[PDB]
Amino acid sequence: VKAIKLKILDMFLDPECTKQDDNWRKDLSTMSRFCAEAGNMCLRDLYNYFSMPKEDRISSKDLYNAMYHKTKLLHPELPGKVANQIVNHAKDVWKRNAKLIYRNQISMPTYKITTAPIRLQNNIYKLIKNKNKYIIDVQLTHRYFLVAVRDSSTRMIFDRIMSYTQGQLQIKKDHQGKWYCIIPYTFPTHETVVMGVDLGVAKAVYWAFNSSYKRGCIDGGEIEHFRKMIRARRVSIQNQTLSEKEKNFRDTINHRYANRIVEAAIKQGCGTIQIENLNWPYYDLQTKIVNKAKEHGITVVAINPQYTSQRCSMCGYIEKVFECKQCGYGSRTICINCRHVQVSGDVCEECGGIVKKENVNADYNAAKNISTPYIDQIIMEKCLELGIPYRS
Amino acid sequence: ESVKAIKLKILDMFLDPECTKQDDNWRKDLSTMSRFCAEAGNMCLRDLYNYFSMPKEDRISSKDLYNAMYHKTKLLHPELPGKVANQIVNHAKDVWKRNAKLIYRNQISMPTYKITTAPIRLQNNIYKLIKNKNKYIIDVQLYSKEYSKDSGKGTHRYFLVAVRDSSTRMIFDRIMSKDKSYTQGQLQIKKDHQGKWYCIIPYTFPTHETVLDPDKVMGVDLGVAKAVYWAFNSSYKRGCIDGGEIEHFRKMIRARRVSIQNQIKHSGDARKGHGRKRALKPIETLSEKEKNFRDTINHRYANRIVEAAIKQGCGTIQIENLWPYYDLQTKIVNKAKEHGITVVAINPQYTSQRCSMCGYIEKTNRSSQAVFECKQCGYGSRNVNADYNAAKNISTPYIDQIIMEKCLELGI
DNA sequence: GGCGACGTTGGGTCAACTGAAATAC
DNA sequence: GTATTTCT
RNA sequence: CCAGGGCAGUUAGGUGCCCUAAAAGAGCGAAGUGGCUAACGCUUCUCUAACGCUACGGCGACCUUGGCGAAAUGCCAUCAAUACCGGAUUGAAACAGUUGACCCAACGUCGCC
Ligand SMILES: [Zn+2]
Ligand SMILES: [Zn+2]
Ligand SMILES: [Zn+2]
Repeated sequence: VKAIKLKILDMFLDPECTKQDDNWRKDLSTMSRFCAEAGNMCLRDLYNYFSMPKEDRISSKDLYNAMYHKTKLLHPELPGKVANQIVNHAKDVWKRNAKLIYRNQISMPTYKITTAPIRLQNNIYKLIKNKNKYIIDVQLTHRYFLVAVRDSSTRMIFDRIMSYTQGQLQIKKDHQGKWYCIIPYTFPTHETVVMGVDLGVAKAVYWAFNSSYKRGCIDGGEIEHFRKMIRARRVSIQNQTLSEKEKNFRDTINHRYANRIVEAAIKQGCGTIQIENLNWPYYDLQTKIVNKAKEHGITVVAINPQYTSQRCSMCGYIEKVFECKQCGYGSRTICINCRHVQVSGDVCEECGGIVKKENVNADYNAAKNISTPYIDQIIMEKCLELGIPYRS
Repeated sequence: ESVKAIKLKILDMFLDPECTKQDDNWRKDLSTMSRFCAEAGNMCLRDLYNYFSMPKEDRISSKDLYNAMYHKTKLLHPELPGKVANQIVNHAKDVWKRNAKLIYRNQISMPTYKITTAPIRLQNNIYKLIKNKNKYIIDVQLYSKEYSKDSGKGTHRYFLVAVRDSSTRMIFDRIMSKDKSYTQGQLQIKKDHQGKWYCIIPYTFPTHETVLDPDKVMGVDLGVAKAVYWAFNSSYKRGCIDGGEIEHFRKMIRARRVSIQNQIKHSGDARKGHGRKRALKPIETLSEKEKNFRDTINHRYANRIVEAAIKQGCGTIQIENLWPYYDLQTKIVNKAKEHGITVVAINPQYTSQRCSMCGYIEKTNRSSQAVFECKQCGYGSRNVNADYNAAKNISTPYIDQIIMEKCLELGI
């Protein structure tokens, strides 16, 4: 369900990342091929068992023991934990695909090298952190493999799992031979009760969170297509109901957007709505978002839509894709893991993570500025200093 | 000998030779038949996998395996006639023999026929192309005799295909009678993403006996932005064609698909609560717009490449070894095969760097891509395009050997 | 926006096939 | 002749 | 900036007519993810809109042209469009198609910065 892919660098016999295990890629490839072959063999055994009549068949526990014995005999190099995980995963995939098998919607499920991971239980994998290096401590004595995190979110998740409950660790491969270390995790469930929303012309709404980098844009292809359809049909009628249909669509499209905004607010734990204030019935949308957010107890606050798109989110600079000249927010390239600006390059010097060019849209910047708590005070303390007048 | 296909859309299905009586639910009948064919192919592939995965000592003869697979295909779906059954088994065996080595190496997930829009395969013996008045009818045998006895409807289903093109009419009437006559092939009933059904007739036809000199060879250069440029080795004449909206159509189709897909997050209560197909129903129209625009553009480019060789008598076409470049190359090698023009594949390594006139190798020519000027001989100094230079370079026969010989002496 | 899991669809490559004799009804 | 099981 | 579709054999662009709040509404069911239930980018899913004539069976339904081409530079005539002013500009087609496999990309839900 919830898992993170971690790029691998090398394999070390010791946990200090000093002595590298030579030819570890070939050993891991042979291990994955053995895992795939054993999984295919035990899936064929499952198909043979379930294809036979139920009365003339062995018990389920006997079948699992026989599959485990066959997996151990066919590839003795596979350790017991990995073989048991292969057997369990084959049993699960057969449980999920037996109806497709016997309705012949799919052929025999098999594990290619890409989709056949070295499945390992959580009781044998330990996530340790050592300075910038991240080390997995699986027991295949116990091998320690370098893990290169490439995002700030993946670092926080990895640290939380090290100190979230780990799932069934998977080690897949790719076309180029790159091994991916995918660590599933589980979390306690706990529902929660500040954000903002910008508004353009055809971009519809955009929202950002005050404390989280979560983004979401309502790509108003629906609204644009509806407007084009109404205009074209009106032109055709003139050349040769529409107004009422357009009015009712505008009356119901705010309910869809208000529902989406309320769902996004409830998700990720947000309990306050600081939305903007007023070709389209924006007052209807404001009323709908005020009424629909009150069902969950989220207060809606209306703020002036002045100097919100022009303001920079990072530094607060005001000037007449958005890129303020003070810090170069739009044009800068930053590492995800460290958020330190670099001139160029897709690899960070401080972290070695992914460096992504900032795709800061104007709508998202306006939404994040609107999401700032106490926008009136922070805009009176800035616009008045720069001499730019605003209506209050 | 060459082979092409005649894809004819099905207007309606009938149970009479005169098409007086039609099946009121013929579309769902075709969908059921295609699903049954896909299921039979899946079970045949599963049987092949369980057979070849077992040790050879614990195996029945492969002939007995084929017989057992055919019998299980005929008994699991009694509606499938014998010809459809053996065609399905043959196609499953072909897929297995093409993927067997990688299956043994466990580098391939076991092949699975997609139930949606699955093809229905029929041997050439049963289905007969007939022409009753202006109606074009295919006497497809899609029902077994047991199903005919059980239901009361005849084994033969008359598919009223749409043959409204002059060339399509000519090929239909050429394959209708054997008397240069066309030979029928494995009929295929396959559905498009929209929901239309096609009866595809792959016909084997004799290679055209056009007198083309094999000495004259024409090279084909595939650039990055410049689509294709061709030149002749024996004649200074040449030609070229580039892509107008070559990637713009793909970009706009993908942008529209992304915009429509993102709308489900704020769509109505129906798309969000009636399955994935109900959610991708608006996307279904965009299922093959750019995929089929790939074929339309590549057909046009390959047609001009083969026509240029035919007009100038060039009996050979050179193609560099790799936008779908390989799809264009395949269309070229299949359209030229119709006209009897052999295609030779060569390595395009250092082809652009080598001068088309003197054959010398250079490294500074990589920077200048708008035009080609050879510093040593001065062929372009005394204007020659870089694409034209590469085309003329690859026009001459045995270019890989020349590149290997020249690179060893100098230029690596 | 991205880092991913699951899933699907939607673009590519790439390679082969695109029956016939015999046989029961 | 027609459809089916088989063989390549 | 005059959108998406349906028919016109396929595709792409038009085109002749029609439909559109299909970027839309609903129903059976449990093959799966979720908590025996049905929330789900839940389903072998299905229904939901579309050319003219018909004597209700069926019929018909258009264009992407021909050459010169030491070359995406264009020219000659011919067609269609222009929200440009009878001219100018723009575009001017071919059809080999199914399969499976692999790759990449995109998107839906979910977890998180
Ligand atoms: Zn700034
Ligand atoms: Zn960094
Ligand atoms: Zn030269």
